[PDB]
Formats: sequence, C-alpha cells, structure tokens
Amino acid sequence: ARWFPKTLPCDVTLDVSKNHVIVDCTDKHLTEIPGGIPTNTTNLTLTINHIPDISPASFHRLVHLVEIDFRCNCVPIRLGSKSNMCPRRLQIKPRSFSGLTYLKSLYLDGNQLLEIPQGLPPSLQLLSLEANNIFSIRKEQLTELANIEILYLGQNCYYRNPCYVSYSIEKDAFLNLTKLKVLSLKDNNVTTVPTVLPSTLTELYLYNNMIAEIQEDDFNNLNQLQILDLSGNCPRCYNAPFPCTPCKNNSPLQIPVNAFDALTELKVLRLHSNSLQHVPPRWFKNINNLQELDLSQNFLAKEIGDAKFLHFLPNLIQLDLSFNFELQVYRASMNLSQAFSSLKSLKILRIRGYVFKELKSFQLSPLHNLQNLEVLDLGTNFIKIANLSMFKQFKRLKVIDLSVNKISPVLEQLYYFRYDKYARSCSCYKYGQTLDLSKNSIFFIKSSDFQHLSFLKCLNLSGNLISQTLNGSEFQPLAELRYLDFSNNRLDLLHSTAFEELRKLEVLDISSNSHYFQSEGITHMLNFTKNLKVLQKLMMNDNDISSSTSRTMESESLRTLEFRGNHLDVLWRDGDNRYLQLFKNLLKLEELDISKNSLSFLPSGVFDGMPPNLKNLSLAKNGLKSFIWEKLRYLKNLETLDLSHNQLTTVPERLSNCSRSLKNLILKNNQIRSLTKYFLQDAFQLRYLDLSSNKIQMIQKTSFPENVLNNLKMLLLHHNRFLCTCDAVWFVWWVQHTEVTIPYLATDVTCVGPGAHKGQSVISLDLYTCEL
Amino acid sequence: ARWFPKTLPCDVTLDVSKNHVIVDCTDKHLTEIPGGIPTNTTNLTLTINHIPDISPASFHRLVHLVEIDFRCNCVPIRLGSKSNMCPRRLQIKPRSFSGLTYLKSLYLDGNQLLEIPQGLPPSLQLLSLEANNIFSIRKEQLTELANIEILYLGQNCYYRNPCYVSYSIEKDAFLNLTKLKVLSLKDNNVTTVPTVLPSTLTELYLYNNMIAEIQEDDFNNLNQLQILDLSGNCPRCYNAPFPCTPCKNNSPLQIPVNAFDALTELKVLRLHSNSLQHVPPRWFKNINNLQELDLSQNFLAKEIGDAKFLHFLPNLIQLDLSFNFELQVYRASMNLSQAFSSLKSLKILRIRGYVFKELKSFQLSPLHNLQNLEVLDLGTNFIKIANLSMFKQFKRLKVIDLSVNKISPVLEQLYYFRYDKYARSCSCYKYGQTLDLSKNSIFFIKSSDFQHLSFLKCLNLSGNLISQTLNGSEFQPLAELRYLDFSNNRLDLLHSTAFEELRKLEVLDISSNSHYFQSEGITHMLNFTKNLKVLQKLMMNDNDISSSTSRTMESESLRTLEFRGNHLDVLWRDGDNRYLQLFKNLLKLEELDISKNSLSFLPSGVFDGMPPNLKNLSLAKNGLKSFIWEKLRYLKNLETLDLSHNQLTTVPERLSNCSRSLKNLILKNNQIRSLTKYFLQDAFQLRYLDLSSNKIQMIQKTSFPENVLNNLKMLLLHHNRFLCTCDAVWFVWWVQHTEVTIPYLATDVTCVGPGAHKGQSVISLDLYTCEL
RNA sequence: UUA
RNA sequence: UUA
Ligand SMILES: *[C@@H]1O[C@H](CO)[C@@H](O[C@@H]2O[C@H](CO)[C@@H](O)[C@H](O)[C@H]2NC(C)=O)[C@H](O)[C@H]1NC(C)=O
Ligand SMILES: *[C@@H]1O[C@H](CO)[C@@H](O[C@@H]2O[C@H](CO)[C@@H](O)[C@H](O)[C@H]2NC(C)=O)[C@H](O)[C@H]1NC(C)=O
Ligand SMILES: *[C@@H]1O[C@H](CO)[C@@H](O[C@@H]2O[C@H](CO)[C@@H](O)[C@H](O)[C@@H]2O)[C@H](O)[C@H]1NC(C)=O
Ligand SMILES: Nc1ncnc2c1ncn2[C@@H]1O[C@H](CO)[C@H]2OP(=O)(O)O[C@H]21
Ligand SMILES: Nc1ncnc2c1ncn2[C@@H]1O[C@H](CO)[C@H]2OP(=O)(O)O[C@H]21
Ligand SMILES: *[C@@H]1O[C@H](CO)[C@@H](O)[C@H](O)[C@H]1NC(C)=O
Ligand SMILES: *[C@@H]1O[C@H](CO)[C@@H](O)[C@H](O)[C@H]1NC(C)=O
Ligand SMILES: *[C@@H]1O[C@H](CO)[C@@H](O)[C@H](O)[C@H]1NC(C)=O
Ligand SMILES: *[C@@H]1O[C@H](CO)[C@@H](O)[C@H](O)[C@H]1NC(C)=O
Ligand SMILES: *[C@@H]1O[C@H](CO)[C@@H](O)[C@H](O)[C@H]1NC(C)=O
Ligand SMILES: *[C@@H]1O[C@H](CO)[C@@H](O)[C@H](O)[C@H]1NC(C)=O
Ligand SMILES: *[C@@H]1O[C@H](CO)[C@@H](O)[C@H](O)[C@H]1NC(C)=O
Ligand SMILES: *[C@@H]1O[C@H](CO)[C@@H](O)[C@H](O)[C@H]1NC(C)=O
Ligand SMILES: *[C@@H]1O[C@H](CO)[C@@H](O)[C@H](O)[C@H]1NC(C)=O
Repeated sequence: ARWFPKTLPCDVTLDVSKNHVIVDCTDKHLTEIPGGIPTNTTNLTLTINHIPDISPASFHRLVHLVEIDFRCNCVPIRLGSKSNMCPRRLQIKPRSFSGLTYLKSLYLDGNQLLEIPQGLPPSLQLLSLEANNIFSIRKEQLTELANIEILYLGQNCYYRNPCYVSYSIEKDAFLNLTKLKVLSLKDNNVTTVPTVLPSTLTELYLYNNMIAEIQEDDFNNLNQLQILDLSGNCPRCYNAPFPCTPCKNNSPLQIPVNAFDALTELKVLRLHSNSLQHVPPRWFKNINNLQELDLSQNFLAKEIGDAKFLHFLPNLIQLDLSFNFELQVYRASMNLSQAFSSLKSLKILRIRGYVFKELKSFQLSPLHNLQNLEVLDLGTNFIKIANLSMFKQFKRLKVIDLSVNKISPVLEQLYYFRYDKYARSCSCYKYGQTLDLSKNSIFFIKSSDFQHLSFLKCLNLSGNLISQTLNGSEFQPLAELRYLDFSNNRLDLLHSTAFEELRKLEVLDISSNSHYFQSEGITHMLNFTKNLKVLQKLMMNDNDISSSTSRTMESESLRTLEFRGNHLDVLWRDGDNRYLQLFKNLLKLEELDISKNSLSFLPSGVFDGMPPNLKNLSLAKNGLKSFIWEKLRYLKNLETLDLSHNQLTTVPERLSNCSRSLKNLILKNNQIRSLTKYFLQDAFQLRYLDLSSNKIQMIQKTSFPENVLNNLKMLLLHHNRFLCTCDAVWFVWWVQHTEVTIPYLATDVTCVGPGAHKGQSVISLDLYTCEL
Repeated sequence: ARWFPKTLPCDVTLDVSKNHVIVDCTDKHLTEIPGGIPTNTTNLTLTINHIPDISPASFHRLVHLVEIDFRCNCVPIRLGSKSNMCPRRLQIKPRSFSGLTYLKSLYLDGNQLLEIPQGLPPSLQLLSLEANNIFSIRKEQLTELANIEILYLGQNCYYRNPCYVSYSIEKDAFLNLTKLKVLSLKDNNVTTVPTVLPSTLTELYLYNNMIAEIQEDDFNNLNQLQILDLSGNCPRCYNAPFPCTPCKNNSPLQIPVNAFDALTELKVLRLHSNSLQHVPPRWFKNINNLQELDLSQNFLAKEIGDAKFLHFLPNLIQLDLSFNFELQVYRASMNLSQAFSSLKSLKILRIRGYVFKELKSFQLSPLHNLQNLEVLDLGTNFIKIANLSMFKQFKRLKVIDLSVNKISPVLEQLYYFRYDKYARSCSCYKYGQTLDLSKNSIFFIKSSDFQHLSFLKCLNLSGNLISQTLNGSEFQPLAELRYLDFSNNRLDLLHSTAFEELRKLEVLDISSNSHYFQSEGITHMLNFTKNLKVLQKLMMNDNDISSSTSRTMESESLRTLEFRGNHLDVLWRDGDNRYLQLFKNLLKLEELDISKNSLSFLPSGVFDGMPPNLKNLSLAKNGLKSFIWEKLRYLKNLETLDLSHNQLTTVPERLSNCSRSLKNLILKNNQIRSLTKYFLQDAFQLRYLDLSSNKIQMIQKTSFPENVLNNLKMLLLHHNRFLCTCDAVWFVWWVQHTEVTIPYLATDVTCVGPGAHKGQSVISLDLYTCEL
C-alpha cells in the first residue's frame, strides 16, 4: 500500500489543525541527529540520546522549528546512567540556533553546559537549562533573551549536581527581560533573592536554596506575582532523606512582616521547610486573593493552637500544616484554633504529622461550619484513639484521611519528605464519601464502631490487623457502602455470611489476605459471594488459595473477578474434578484474571467450566507449556485472551477454527519459534495481535493474509529472532510497505542474522541481491 | 589431562570398596539406552527419559548389573508432563532381564505397564511397580519372584491413575513368597485384606484403599509384622484436598477386637483417616512393644476424654490424635483422660485439630509426670486464651507447639491433609527449649506474658500482629533466650533499646516487618544492634527499608547480616554520602546479603564502607548494569562474591589485580558476551567460577590459563552461546579432556552455531577438519 | 515426570 | 537518564 518505506528511527505525527509536524526521537540510542528529518518539522524531540554536539548542520534545513527538546544528551554524572556516563559535555557551535527564525521553545536541560548558550533567536519565549553546570548569571549573557517569558535555571548547583560555590546573580541581571513571566532558580545554592526582578513575573521559584533572609523590598515591584515558592530555605531536617543543612541555631527563614505588601495578586505561597515558629498576621494584610498556602515542615505546632493569621485568609482553598510537631513530644490532643472557622472558602485541610494520642469530636469543632470543606487529611499522626462516629458531622466531605495512624479498639508515596516533588524527568474517591482507615492497628471490628456513618460510600481498611471470622454483623450501619478495601488484612472466611450486611457493595477488595489460606485444615467458604446482590467487582489477588470448602462461587451480579497469585494448579490437580466449575455460576462474569496461578497446563474441563459470558481472560505468567487451542470453542463470548509471559512454543494451525469471537490475542514473552502455515487464515474477528518477545525466525504470507492484517488496529512483532535471508523476502517487503500499525518498527524489529545483517533493522534492509 | 574424552551423557562414579560402577543417566532427554555404557556397570539409573522399549539388546553386555532403575519413562497421563505426554506404554520384550544373573533391584515404576513383567532372574530381592496399570494379581505371575523380599505395587488404581474397577488379588497369591518382608498395596482400590500372606512380612501397607472390614483372622499368621498401615480406609473427608469417598452410613473401618492378637512384634500401627469413633482396649492386649500409634483424622473427640486403651501402651514413644474434632463444635476446653498419665515412655504427643477455646494449666495435668515427654504439639486448635506460664511445668520439653491458633491478650506444609505423604517422586529446635507461638493473633506483648519461662532458648512469634514500639521491657523474663523469630510482624523501630533485654540473644529474625518502613516520615533506629552483646546473626530481609534515622549499625559480635529485599538504592542515592558506612562498624561481620536491593550501580564508597572481615558478599538480583571490579581491593578478606542474576556485560581485565583473596565467583545469569584477554591470569586463589547463563561465544587460552583452571573444584559454563568454529579449537579440546568438574556437560553445554553444529553438545564435537 |  |  505504502510507496516509500519510513526508515527514520523517530515517531512522526501530523496535526494539520495546530499546523504541527512532530518528530519524536526520544531514547533511540542516537549518536547523531538522524538524516532525512522532514523539512516541515515544527516540534523536534531528541531527549535521552548521546549526540555529542550541535552545529549549524544540526538544523540546517529545519527552518519551520518552533520547539527543540534536546534534554539529557549529557546528563550530569550523579543524575545519569552509571553504565553509560556521558564522557564530555554537549558542545554547541556558534550560529547553531540563530537561523531558526520561528523557534519559540528550547530545552537544553541536563547537558553539562557551563554557560548560557548565545546566538539564540529573538523569537524565543521558553528556555530551559535545568541540571547543567551554570552557577553564575551575568546581565550580558541575558541580552539575547529580550523576548523571553519562561526561564528554568534550577538544579545547576545542589547535592546531586554540585558546583561547590554559592550561586552568583549580577545586580539587576533579569530587570531588562521585560516580558519574563516565570523564573525558576530552585535547587541552586542561591544566598539572596536576586534584585531587581521584572514586574511582569507571575511565578517565582526560589526553593531549596541557602537564602537566610528576605529583605523587606526584595518583592517590591512584583504586583503581577501569582505564585511564590521560598520553601527549603532554612530547612527542617528531621528524618530528611536527602543531605540537609539547617540555618545556624535552627533559625527560621527571616521574612519581614511587610515583605508581601506588593503581592496583591498572589494565589500560591509555598513556605514548606523554612523552620518557621510564627506566622505573623501582618504577612497577609494586602493579600486578599490567596488560595493555596503550604506551611508544612516547619515548627508551627504551638501556632496551630492560635493562628491569628487565618482571619486574613477568607478566600483560601488549600491549607497545608503537615509535619509541624515538636521533636520528642507526643501531644495528648490536637489543639486547632477557633480561627480555623474563618476559613470560609477552604476545600482542603492537611495536618499530617502533628503527632497526638487521641482525636475527639470537639477538637474539630472549628471546622464544623466550613461549608466548602471537601478533604480533611489527618494522616501520619500516630493517633491511638478515635470515635469514628464524630465524622457524622462531616457528611459533606469527599475524603476523611486517617491513613498511617495507630488506631485500635491521591498524594505520592514520598511527598512531604522528598527534596523536590516538582522535579522534571528526562482509588475509590469517585464512589462518594470516603473514610480512609488504611495502615492502622485495627485488629477487631464491630457494628457499633461505624454507628452514624451510614452515608459512607467507600471505606478503606487496607493494611490493618483484621483476623476475625466475619459473620456479617461487623459493618451493619454501612448501608450505603459501595466500595470496601479490605486488602492486606487476615480475612478468615469460616462463614459464608461474611460481608453480606453490605447490601449495596459494588466493589470488594480482599487481596493479600493470604494468612489463613497458608495453613492446612482451615475452612474457607469461597461461596460467600452469593449474598452480595449488587457486587460488580471482586479482587482476591495474592491470597495463595490452594483449597476451598465450597466447590462453586455464585453471583447473579459479578462482572469482574481478579484471582491472580493463587494456587488454581493445586485446586485443579489433574484427576480432581471437584473445583473445575468454581467460576461457572458467576453468570454475568465478563472478566477473569487467573494469571500467576502456576498453571503449567490446564486440565480438560476448565474451559467447559467457565461462565457463559466470559469476554476477557488472562492466563498470563503461569509457566504454561502447552495449550489446547481448540478448547477455546467453549468460550463463545471470548474477545480478549492474554497468554503473555508463558512457555508456549506453538500457535494453532488455524486460529479462526478455535474461536469465532476472539478479537485480542496477547502472546508476548513466550517461546514461539515459527507460525503455522495458515495461522491467521479467515480470522475476520481479529483486531489485535501481540507476538513480541518470542523467538520467531520467519513469517510467510500464508500465515498472515492481508484481508486479516488490514483489520488489525495493532500488530506487535518486536524482539523476535528474524533471519534476513532471501527466504524472508516477503516479510521484509511487507513490513516495509504496510499501513498496519507495528510499534518499534525502526528500533526493535531487527535481524539477528545472517552475519552481514546482524543487528540491522529490517525496515532498512536492502534485498535487491535476491532479485538479479 | 584425560587421554580419552568422556562422551557418555551419564554421570559415572566408582566405589571400588563396595565394588560398584554407578552410571546415572537421570533426566538426560534420552530416547535410547546410550551405547558405550561400562561393561563393569553395577547400578544403572535411567529415570525420567523417553526410552520406548527394553529388549535383550538393552542390557546385552551389562551382565554384572545388581540394580536397574528404569522409573518414569512412560508415566501415566495424569501424573506426568502435559507438554510431553508419553505416547505409548513402555514395551518390555521377552528375555530382557533373564540374562542378569546378579540383578537384586528392579524399579519399573511409572511406565504404564499392564502386567507384572516375567522372565525376571531368581537373584531379585526388590521389585517396584508403583504408578503402573496393574490392578489384578495372579499367583501364576508371582512364581518367578521366589526370592523376593520387597514388593511395591501401589498407585496402580487411584484418582490420579484410575483403573475403573476394584483391585483383584487371588486367594493366597503371595503365600508362596517365603522371603517377602515388605508388601505395599497402597492407593490401589483394594476391597479386602488379601489372604493368606506369608508370615515373614515385617511391613504391610494397605492405606488409601476401599477396605470396609477387617476379618478377625486377616492378620493371623503375621507374627513377624513390625509395621501395619490401614490408614485411609473409610476416610474422614472434611476439607480433604483430594477426591474423598467415605464408607456409607458414616461407617468406621471395622476392626474386630482380636484382629491384632497375633501381632506380638508390632512397632508401628497407622490408623489415620479411618473414621474411628472408638478405640477398644482389647485391640492392644498382646501388643506390648507398640512404639508409634497414628489415630489422626478420626472422630475420637469423646474418646480422648476417656481413652482406656492408653493403659495398654506403656512402651509407646509417639501418639498422634490430631484432627478428631466433631464437625460444627467448638469446645470450651480440652478434656484429656487421666489415662494419658500411664504413657510412661511417651516422647511425642500430637493433638492438632481438637478445636477448643481455652487452654488452662490443669487440662494438661495428666502429662505432668511423663518424664520422657519431648514434644507437645497443640497446633491448629483455634485456641483464644492461654496463660503461657503453665509451660513452667514443662521445662524438660524440647518443643511446645501452639502454631496456628487464635491466641491474643519439622512436619511438611501439607501433612495431616495430604493423600499419601510417603509417595515417591520420579529451624531453632537445636538451640534448646522452643515455644512456638507462630501464626497467632498476638497484637501486644508485655514482660508478664513470659513470667516463669526463663528456661526458654527459642521463642517463635512469627506471623503475629505485633505493632508496638519495643523499648526493651517486653521480654524481661526470657534471660536465656538464644533465638527469637519475630518475622511477619509489624516491628516499629522507634526505640534503639528494642530487644536489649534479651542479653543472651544469638539470632534475631525481624524479616518481613516491612509495614512501618513503607510510610514516609517515620523514625527507624537501625543502630539498635549495639546493645545485643552476643548477637551472631541478624535477618532483616524483605523490610523495604529505604530510610533510617541512624547512619550506622554497630555490633562487636555480629557475624551474619541478611539485608535482602530492602532499598539500599534509595539509602545510597548518588550524591548522598550519609549511609555509605551503614555496615562499617559491624566489626566481626563475615556474611552480608544485600541481594534484591535494586542496586543498579554501587556508588563509590560502598566497598570502602564495608566492614574489614567481610568474607561472603551477595549482590545478586540487583539489576547491576556496571561494576568497578578494582574496588574489590578494599575487601581484603573476600572469599565468596555472588553477582548472580544481574546485567553485567564484562569481566575485569585481570581478576588477580582486583582481589588476592577471592575463591568463589558467581556470575551466572548476566549478559556477558566475551571474557577479557587475560581475565583469569595469575588468579591462583580461585576455586569456583560460575559463568553459566551468560551469552559467551568464545573462550581463548589467554583468558583461561590451565595453571588456574586445573585447581577449580567446579566451573559452570552451561547455557551460553558457544560458537563451534576452528577458532574454538582450544576450548573444545580443553572441555573434552579436563578433570575439572563441569556440570551439565552432556545436556546444556551446546554449540549455537555455525549452522551444521547448531544444537550439538561440544563434548561430542569433532573438529578434525580444522587440522588437515 | 509417582508429592 | 533532572524525581
Ligand atoms: C554551596 O556553596 C557553599 C558555600 O558557598 C559551598 O561550600 C564550600 O565548599 C567548598 C568545597 O567543598 C569548601 O572548601 C568550603 O568549606 C565550603 N564553604 C562553606 C562556607 O561552607 C557548597 O559546596 C555549595 N554546595 C553545593 C551543593 O555546591
Ligand atoms: C546399588 O544397588 C544396590 C542394590 O539395590 C543398592 O544396595 C541397597 O541399598 C539399601 C539402602 O537402604 C541397603 O539397605 C540394601 O541392603 C541394599 N540392597 C541390596 C539388595 O543389596 C545400592 O545402594 C546401590 N547404590 C547406588 C548408589 O545406587
Ligand atoms: C474403584 O473400583 C470401583 C468399583 O468398585 C470403580 O467404580 C466403578 O466405576 C464405573 C465407571 O467408571 C461405574 O460405572 C461402576 O458402577 C463402578 O462403581 C472405581 O472407578 C475404582 N476407582 C478407581 C480410582 O479406579
Ligand atoms: N475462629 C475460628 N476460625 C476458623 N475456624 C474455626 C474457628 N473456630 C472453630 N473453627 C473450626 O475449625 C475448623 C477448621 O477451620 C472448622 O470446621 P467447622 O466445625 O465447620 O468450624 C471450623
Ligand atoms: N508509636 C509510634 N511509632 C513511631 N513514631 C512515634 C510513635 N509515637 C510517637 N512517635 C513520633 O513520631 C515521629 C516520626 O516517627 C517520631 O519522632 P519523635 O518526635 O522523636 O517521636 C516519634
Ligand atoms: C510544539 O511546540 C509548541 C511551542 O513550544 C508547544 O506549545 C506545543 O505544545 C508543542 N507540541 C508538542 C506535542 O511537542
Ligand atoms: C491551644 O494552644 C494555644 C497556643 O499554644 C493556647 O493559648 C491555648 O490555650 C491552647 N488551648 C487548649 C484547649 O489547650
Ligand atoms: C462514639 O460517639 C457516639 C456519638 O456519636 C456515641 O454514640 C458512642 O457512645 C461513642 N462510642 C464510644 C466507644 O465512646
Ligand atoms: C486504600 O489505602 C491503600 C494504602 O494506604 C492504597 O494503596 C489504596 O489504593 C486505597 N484503596 C482505595 C480503594 O483507594
Ligand atoms: C456455602 O457452602 C456451604 C456448604 O459447603 C453451605 O452450607 C452454605 O450455606 C453455602 N453458602 C451460601 C451463601 O450459598
Ligand atoms: C482485559 O482485562 C485487563 C485486566 O487484566 C484490562 O487491563 C484490559 O483493558 C481488558 N481489555 C478489554 C478489551 O476489555
Ligand atoms: C473447524 O474446521 C472444520 C473443518 O473445516 C469444521 O468441521 C469445524 O466445524 C470447524 N470448527 C469451528 C469451530 O469452526
Ligand atoms: C517459626 O514459625 C514459622 C511459621 O510457622 C516457620 O516458618 C519458621 O521456620 C519458624 N522459625 C524458626 C526459627 O523455627
Ligand atoms: C542511635 O542513634 C540515635 C541518634 O540517631 C541516638 O539517640 C541513640 O542513642 C543511638 N543508640 C545507640 C544504642 O547507639
């Protein structure tokens, strides 16, 4: 169909709307800019390659470029690969960019540059030089950037990329940049706010530096500033997972009371990890628009009990006061000031790491009439006691987070403790009201524990110690609960009445409850599903289930069952017929995951035993060594079959003769060495075929008829063992001239032989010598 | 060194003392008996091959054979591989064995034989025919076995290898076998004890059959019997993990009261899973020598409270009454009869699965004066309450087992519930008194819990719910404890005083206590080791440790640290020097396991950071992509280095220049494609080198000097990519003629090329054309 | 590949 | 391979 094969090792996209020709060569092991890049190219990405230099030749023809992304072709030693250390810094020749009249964005982050590159065109709006070795900014080097709006200069001097001196910025270096909106100088070992800065700034990032003092006029002319981040100047260093040097005598960052007086437009103020002991009300006198305030990782425990400054923040949406506890103190109570009640617009309040023994209803009374409050995060507080009934006065909330506490009768895993959570690289909430009790010490539960919480839509009990024989009495008040996460407990399914009181339960997660399934002679009633009349989804992954008192699971409602990481190999021991119908009476089941069940083979009766509307079956990662393909005829509604990461060596003689319904066949990471002669013949239903990471040498036309290939949304063939002899003439031609989407066609569809052509892409292969 | 290359694909051993020539061809993918088996061969093993027949040709020359092991060359469909099903049963021609005048043992198990093979020589003492299809035994077929002493006929008719009829044994079929000592007819669907049996029997195995009734004279003449097993006739089938058919009418196996009167010599009586409700004293009237009695999986709950039969068993060493509970009953107490106190010789008492709520001191009073009691096993009883101080009256015991209970304030994983625990295939006790509390519901511990248990040498708390901040007050009474297993709990290392009260602790296991290490901003005091002055071995595997409040671990005593499955990659993040000395002050440390820590590289300073006496270092399974071999020079006492399952592509230019001490280098499962020119030159200290499962093409003599190779105890080279051209002449010759042990030389040391020689063993490779 |  |  295609007249000219695409040989270029980069993804090319067209967006004729926004008038872009997008060439993405991210991570293609390039040592040169590839030849033959389209002349109409507008966005060119060469991130993560080993191109040692740029010159006038680099972009000679590419005069329509609006964006070059040339990040991480020489990333600093400590940040980059140790197995492929860049030997010498990126070399930028004179006149390399001055021809690109239309260039609006240039990313040269992570190239070990020593200086701000010169001869940039006046069209440039965005320049990024993060993770280089530029630690002295001179006015003279910045004249070329007259029209610049966004300037990223961070991560040029810090523990992962040191310069061993203080950062230098000439007086007024940036003042003549009259269009500058965003300046980032984070993670740079800066000692003072550089002045004077242009009044056109909207965003100023000065975090993770060595600034001990703010002068009262440092921010004087910045009447357009919207975002200010001064975090990590005078850090709180307790349990820091990076090298952390506080200011002497554990002094706070010193901020005059009138330092923010000009910032009428400020929306975000971040003062994380500044060792603050006091938040003076006077700070917020002329900021009436402040929406987000981060005061996490300070020493504001006392202040939280007083907090007069809150009276000046009626427009605040987000407040973060996490990790303000006094070292070596375990308070009895949380003392929230009445001033919290003036936070009229507050949607989100986080106070992790206050560290207190007992949470009581009254302590939260300042929050009672906050009409817009949506999230209350009291995680990581080592709370031992809480009457959960107190949250009956918080029905309007979307999330109550008591995660990581010590109670007994979505932010990243590292968040409050990472160095730079905004650093650039080279869930049941949607069901309604959520009470997150994950990672507590709840060993026993009873109905009264949930009195007055009938409004709850999701309860998270993951990672507790719950070991009891649930009999259906434990959750009686939770009449509206749609989602229970009971993973990482110690469920004992002695009673088939477990969970039946949750009459509106749609999703049950009982994954990683393997404990009692690990000892012989214990009763397990897997038939507990019968009572849950609206259950849609059941997850029982990683339970190590190798035995069951009940022979069948039953549901009229269940659509999805995850049964990964169990021992169906033992339940279906060849010769034992008793569990061959375990899932058959799940009448509405469409999706079954029985990956990771050590099924090295499937006994006969398994497919017959499957429920009638099964659509999506995974048998991945089972060490399957054999498969009777014909048995797929019992799965009359099968559409998706995942057999990835097994040991299959052969495909069926005629797939169409095995299933009338099959659309998506995943066979990646198997041991397949050849395709059968008529493999895909008349498989009119097929739409997706993954044959990647096998050991295929040859594919002949008979296997791959064009009336089937041409309905495929995608065909994966990469990481095989293709033999590029004259025998392969058809496959080589076809691959070169097909419209069919085949990912990695240029990069990992490769000849392994013979000799001459070893390591060569088949897309690039010239076989004229087969045709003389 | 060797004059004639060993080409036979079997391991050949000499024991010139016992005059044996032992040829072991186990699992060598043979379809033929190999030619050239030594003529002096005495023991020939051909287990697990696909040899389709035996004939007079098979053993023509092998006239000194005393033992043929020809098991599992055609194992029944349900028992064998589904990816390589034996197509047709093993064919044994007339006259195949009649020439083997000296043959004493013939194993033909698992070959799908239909009949007992005839023409066996009169020398035969042992014949094994398990897992065949022989389910009718006729006197006529057994005349040839005049001299036979051991006959295994089991697993010829059961659920995994069905015959679909009752087993048939002719009247008196075995009587004329006047030397028969051991008869096994287990797992055979036998319906009556065959009679009459020879009086020379010492062992009779009739378990897992369909025998409903013992006739009073079935065992009349068996005055030499030592072992009788009638288990699994009328099985107790609750929660059975195999298909289990009880006798109708809930009947027990019916044994007349005088059935054992003749068995004066009986030592072992096994009546497991016979649905017994009563144990009549009259059974044991003329058995005064009985040492082992298994009454597990019956219905003897009531009987345990009475048990008059015990008065007749003063010589009994082992009593097992496990799994006798009445279905649907949860007793308050254990009612042990006073008759237990007459068990004068008892060393081992097991009563798992009695199922009761509360254990109290008095309930065990019948055991108080059993002077030789060594093991009391009360596991899997769902006990909720036990004052552990009761065991102060059991100081003399070696093991108190309360594993798998419900307490709160070595037998195989499947044992009582497996079909045939004696079926043939094709720990802290040694420290002294052990209290095993593993797999209970203990969420909190205090010193008083251990009052009066000062004698304990090992405590097992594995798999409890212990979540507390141990401050060193919790185990105060346990002044003699040498071994604490605290794995699979939720250790919170807030206090560096944790465990310090255990002044004699030699082994601490705190593995799989990952819970609190998974959440940011939690204090962990890894320096807690300092206070344990005699600690030899610390295991803290799978703790997911990625952060630590202390920078160094300290011990004067510690020899072995297991730190597998943690996040040293995070602790040693490039640029962070703070934890590079974490193990340095473990001054006597010899063994460090830091496998599975995602160390894709080692920062410089890690080797310098190692303690000075390190002998055995594992860096396995880290995804290591690079390794500065020269830095091994800091490890002046290094003997074993395990770098298995990594991504290394190169070896050092000269290993001797890296380490003077290194004896054992494990490099298996890496990506190594060639060896350096002088790799092993002058590395005379080397004794073990595993280079298996790499991608090596060539090895030249310069890399592999013979003055080093020859003193290797072992050299592993299998599963590489060897190219068998004239360039490989040296390696091929050396491999063919070396004394040095190289495993799998016959099976997986293979040429991948070129063309001709692909898939061929290098041992078998003829390279004469390289020498014309 | 008799569990 | 800026976290
Ligand atoms: C940030 O700048 C500081 C101080 O300006 C640097 O600290 C100096 O480092 C040199 C070389 O290591 C030492 O000889 C001096 O003792 C240090 N001076 C002071 C006053 O501390 C520091 O290296 C810089 N940080 C980074 C990460 O580059
Ligand atoms: C070689 O074959 C002989 C004959 O089967 C084996 O000797 C037997 O070993 C058992 C072990 O329990 C002894 O108790 C018996 O007395 C021996 N039987 C006979 C008939 O002599 C010998 O062990 C075999 N050796 C090897 C390594 O396979
Ligand atoms: C043990 O012997 C049984 C008979 O005593 C076998 O049961 C028979 O099975 C056939 C059909 O397969 C029935 O139609 C017939 O009524 C009879 O009861 C049983 O299969 C056998 N056990 C094994 C494991 O082979
Ligand atoms: N707390 C408990 N947890 C699990 N099983 C229990 C408990 N109490 C009694 N059992 C009984 O133990 C047996 C094995 O699980 C099982 O048989 P059952 O009589 O049906 O009740 C049960
Ligand atoms: N049970 C507990 N487990 C862990 N930390 C606790 C506990 N109770 C109070 N803390 C305090 O939480 C902090 C982070 O772990 C830690 O620093 P600290 O102030 O010394 O005391 C502690
Ligand atoms: C192309 O470049 C322009 C300007 O830098 C930018 O706004 C646009 O997002 C880019 N698109 C892509 C997909 O790179
Ligand atoms: C809360 O703390 C503030 C300031 O530390 C203090 O003045 C106030 O009295 C405290 N209130 C309670 C209820 O402890
Ligand atoms: C919890 O608070 C509620 C008030 O909503 C009350 O009914 C109940 O008694 C309290 N429970 C406990 C254990 O204090
Ligand atoms: C429950 O909390 C756990 C751990 O804190 C988290 O992994 C999980 O995604 C949460 N469950 C849901 C359904 O959001
Ligand atoms: C589950 O199985 C058992 C029999 O094994 C039965 O008593 C029980 O009622 C079943 N439960 C349901 C909910 O169907
Ligand atoms: C099939 O199920 C898997 C879950 O294993 C899911 O990720 C995938 O999208 C499903 N595909 C279809 C077509 O439903
Ligand atoms: C498979 O092919 C044969 C012959 O073409 C035909 O009899 C049989 O019905 C086919 N089965 C299916 C499911 O198409
Ligand atoms: C403790 O018990 C556990 C769980 O049964 C077992 O894995 C482990 O071997 C025991 N530990 C010791 C030291 O015996
Ligand atoms: C462990 O380290 C901490 C400081 O990080 C210190 O307070 C404590 O005393 C140390 N304990 C021991 C036994 O070394």
